[PDB]
Amino acid sequence: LDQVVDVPAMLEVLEKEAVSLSGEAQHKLHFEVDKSLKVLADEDQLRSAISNLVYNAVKYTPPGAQIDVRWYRTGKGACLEVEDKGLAIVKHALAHHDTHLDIYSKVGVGSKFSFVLPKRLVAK
Repeated sequence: LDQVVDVPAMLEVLEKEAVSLSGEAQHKLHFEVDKSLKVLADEDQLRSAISNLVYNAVKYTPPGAQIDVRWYRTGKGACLEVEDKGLAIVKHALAHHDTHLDIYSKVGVGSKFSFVLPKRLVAK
């Protein structure tokens, strides 16, 4: 509450951090970001939640693996997804924004880390 977090700007910085972290592993990082979507949130907690999801996917996918990061509007609020083909800080950061970390796996196909922030936190 009480502060608008520019997630698009956050995600642009996080992209460079993720390519830097990947280094010569040359992960194919892909960011689909609604640049108009900002949220009312605690910047420190939200940066930590999103950053740790992206770093984790870089560390647990083989070199050259494809990683999709998405930031978009649902009907129910703002959705962050990290999908491929140190979660305590994520869980608690999200809990302070009244949301849960969701994890979906299709075994043998890939996994998706995602969360939806409540719609009262969408900024206009």
